[PDB]
Amino acid sequence: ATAAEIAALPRQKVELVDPPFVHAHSQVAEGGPKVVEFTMVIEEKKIVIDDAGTEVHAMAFNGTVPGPLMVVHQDDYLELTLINPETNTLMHNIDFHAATGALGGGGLTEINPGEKTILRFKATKPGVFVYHCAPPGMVPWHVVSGMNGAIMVLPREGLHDGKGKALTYDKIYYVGEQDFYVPRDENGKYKKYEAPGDAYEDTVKVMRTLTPTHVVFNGAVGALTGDKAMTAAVGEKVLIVHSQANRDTRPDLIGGHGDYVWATGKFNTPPDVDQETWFIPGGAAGAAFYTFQQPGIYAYVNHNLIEAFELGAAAHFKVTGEWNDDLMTSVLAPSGTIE
Amino acid sequence: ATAAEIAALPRQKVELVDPPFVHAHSQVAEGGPKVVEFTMVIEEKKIVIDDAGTEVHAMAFNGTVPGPLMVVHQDDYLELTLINPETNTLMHNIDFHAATGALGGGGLTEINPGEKTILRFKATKPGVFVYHCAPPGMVPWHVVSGMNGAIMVLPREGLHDGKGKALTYDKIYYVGEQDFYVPRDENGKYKKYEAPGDAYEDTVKVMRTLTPTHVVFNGAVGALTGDKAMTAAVGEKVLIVHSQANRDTRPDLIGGHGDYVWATGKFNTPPDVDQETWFIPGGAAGAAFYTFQQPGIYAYVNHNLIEAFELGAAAHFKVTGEWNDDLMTSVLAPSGTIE
Amino acid sequence: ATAAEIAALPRQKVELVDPPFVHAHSQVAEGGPKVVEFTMVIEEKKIVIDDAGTEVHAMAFNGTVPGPLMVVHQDDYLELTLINPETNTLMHNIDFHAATGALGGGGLTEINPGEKTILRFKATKPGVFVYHCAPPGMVPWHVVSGMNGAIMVLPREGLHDGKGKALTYDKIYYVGEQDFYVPRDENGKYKKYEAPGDAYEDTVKVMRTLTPTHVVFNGAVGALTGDKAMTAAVGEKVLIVHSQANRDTRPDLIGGHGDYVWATGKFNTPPDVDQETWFIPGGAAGAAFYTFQQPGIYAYVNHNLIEAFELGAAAHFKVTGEWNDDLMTSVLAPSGTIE
Ligand SMILES: [Cu+2]
Ligand SMILES: [Cu+2]
Ligand SMILES: [Cu+2]
Ligand SMILES: [Cu+2]
Ligand SMILES: [Cu+2]
Ligand SMILES: [Cu+2]
Repeated sequence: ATAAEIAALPRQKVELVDPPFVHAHSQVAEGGPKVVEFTMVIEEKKIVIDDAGTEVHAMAFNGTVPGPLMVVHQDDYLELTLINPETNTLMHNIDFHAATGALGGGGLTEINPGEKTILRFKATKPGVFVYHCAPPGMVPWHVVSGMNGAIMVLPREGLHDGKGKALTYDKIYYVGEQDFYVPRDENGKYKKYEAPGDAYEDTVKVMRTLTPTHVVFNGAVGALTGDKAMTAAVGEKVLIVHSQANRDTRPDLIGGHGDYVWATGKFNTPPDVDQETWFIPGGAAGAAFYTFQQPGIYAYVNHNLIEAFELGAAAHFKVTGEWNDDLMTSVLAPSGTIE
Repeated sequence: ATAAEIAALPRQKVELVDPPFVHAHSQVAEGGPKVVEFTMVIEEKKIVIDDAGTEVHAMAFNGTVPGPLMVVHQDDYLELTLINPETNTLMHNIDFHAATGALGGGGLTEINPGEKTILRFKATKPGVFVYHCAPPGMVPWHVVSGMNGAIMVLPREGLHDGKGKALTYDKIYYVGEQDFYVPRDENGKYKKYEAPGDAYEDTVKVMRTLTPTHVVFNGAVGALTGDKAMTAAVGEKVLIVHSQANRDTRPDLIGGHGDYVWATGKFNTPPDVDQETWFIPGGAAGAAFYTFQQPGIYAYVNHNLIEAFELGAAAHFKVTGEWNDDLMTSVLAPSGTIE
Repeated sequence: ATAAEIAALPRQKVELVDPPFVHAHSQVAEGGPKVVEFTMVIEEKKIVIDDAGTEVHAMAFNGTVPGPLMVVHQDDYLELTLINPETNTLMHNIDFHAATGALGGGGLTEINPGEKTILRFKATKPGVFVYHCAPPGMVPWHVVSGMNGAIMVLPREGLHDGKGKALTYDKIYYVGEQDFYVPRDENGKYKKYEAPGDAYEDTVKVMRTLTPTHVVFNGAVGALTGDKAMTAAVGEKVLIVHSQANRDTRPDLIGGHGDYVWATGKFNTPPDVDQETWFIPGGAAGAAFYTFQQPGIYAYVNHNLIEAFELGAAAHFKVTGEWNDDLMTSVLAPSGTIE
């Protein structure tokens, strides 16, 4: 398309919402291609990632970890206004794996504190894609400090299964998984720092052991458990978007399954079906579609159970509805053996 | 199905056998849905996992690591009687990834020493699935202490390749891969403990380094080598079921291939073909089908060669038959260069 | 085929070239099956793997790490002459994952210094396959010392996408990824040794931590960056072969995508499409096909960004051509926020 053609396309401004929720959108595209505008501010701030008061200097898109999920349709243009406040201390940029050229946009979006930039790219490929900050020479540090998220480029005709059958979800949640590498003092206690830069050296040596100290969903251990559990009802169709910008993960819905899973996250690649545990390599986003059949609590985890229950990668789903005894029943409840 | 309908279905009681063997079953289902009864006892006992006398307090279904493979057909009901002897010291339960609801059954099967429970669930999805103990608050510990296995839910019409061609195996073996995390004293020597609970704290800190001390097949280094090698003959079709309840693995049959591989372990997802090394994420089971064409010894390994040959993840297949020189021949046997 | 039939087949001798380049070949097979002869010498030599002067005693096929890529077509016979010079100190052999029988050929090719052997095998399965040295009792050590490479068995009719469409590449590059485990003294400085064998013990204990000290492409940090960047032009179709004989990797072309990816590396398994990051398990080779649409520098990395930018797994592609503003444009270049 020529510049004049792109300029005459209708524009839509979107208000981003905090994860795990997603901004309003239509699954089946309404009309022709559009220019969809998003605005994100970068916040460098301290966040507590566990119940022991462990602090980390996060670098967050819109103040959250992960950054929000942006949704567009194939062949729409995504136009991002990215702002780095004058109160921040580092240069940041953004690389959209959904984009083509200039290191995903990272080469055209380097902004220092007090600057802003506007980048536009055509969403030519459908699927879920990771986006993350990637400043030359400090790439892994910004990513493992939480500066990453994901976008979803829906096919214009909505989601479909392997054989053309339409798949419409009632709800969608975005689970961003993050590996943190927090330094510990000579006593095995987590260290705290005044400013982001002061933690760099120590963090890098923890990073080189390739063993995270924490692995969490939505920025903190237990962030999506208890009162913050994700919800659904029996009969509802849910799409769960999962991203990991740096490290492998293996999602599994305990008590349920992955009816249709685009483990690689690309909609033109047929989904795998009836999955128990799927695999998302570091540097990618994946999506699973499931229709709940039983009520109760479900645990959604990284199925390396140590990472899930010892490091923090575990979330809850609270589902309402009626129990189905055909699918599962307790014939004899736990009781003492009668001698 | 109503309760009265399930009650009128024919019942079949199955006697489980120790891995790597599998109980007798038919590939193509005989008739309509059935209620298939299995019984498993939980044994807490010390096992030696290597040739250095290294001991571990295993928590084993039917006394083996892995627990046995249970086989049913799609839409059959699996009814398990689970028993926790009064001589055990911990509460245990079971989560079937093949099941729908109540955390895979874990929420309905918590039994203390001296108790039993009976759980029934409909096997709605075909494929190989992991099952494991998962007590609230102590999930990874029971899993890495060996309390896991797998089940196979065969399609009613038997196995088929991507394009409807029937696949009938002559033999089937179940390889359970286990990651152990054994504590070491100040001298680098493995520690021993009186009771399961006494090893908990030390084991947990080894678990957090995410680096196992041992990675074995059938519960011990060399468990499936030498005289215990799995067997086959040239021309025979073999199905190899592989499970890993907590950690990723990458199976590879050295000297052979994976003609058809359901790496994700789900039969409704077409198999990948002609595989050299496949990948099974932690929290899943996979299956590979191969027709032997050459006699001799084959090594079946986790292809991270350090885990295979240094940590213990290596097994043997001894195959009888005649050598095929068309496929491979030594034109010039190793000999001194003639100067 | 009988011996007389194989003996009457035409023969072709191939001169191997150093990675990342590949020897001349035709994508679509010219005529019938052939016997393709390759010759490789084994070199035990010291190589420097980073800019800090870190040395390693490599064991290299044809003196390079990885060894060269050999190309044949399905049903051709590959006949390898393998030579172990009298000046080497260890016995070596070779296991072709592309081969059937005798541990991939390893059981028929054990040669001591001063010996040679000739092995022939029929390339029955199409795809990219790893090959590596595997001497009994010292398998992982030879592999992580660099003795591995890959071969490509092209379908006789050339590459095709999932639905029969022909895929013809203009260029092909072979990226061999290697994990090294270099011992460090009491001061955290890399140790040096006189002979291969003298480093064995120390290396093995680093290997058991399963954490490499370096992860590189083409044998050294930065080996494929700067002036040694791989090249292409906008509009050109490139096939990138990637292998990892021992450890998992997750390739990603920063700024681009994987239009068609045989992540498992087997051509009879349909490719995944529009990939951002794909996964190649240790013990396998994979291939990605991409058509460049934008000029500039691209980074090709293992997308665990710590392994890429801290450990060495990063390469460059320099692409010439004209920028396409439809795909991506800087609407507002980084500039100060106007207050
Ligand atoms: Cu940043
Ligand atoms: Cu589980
Ligand atoms: Cu238990
Ligand atoms: Cu191998
Ligand atoms: Cu060697
Ligand atoms: Cu990236």
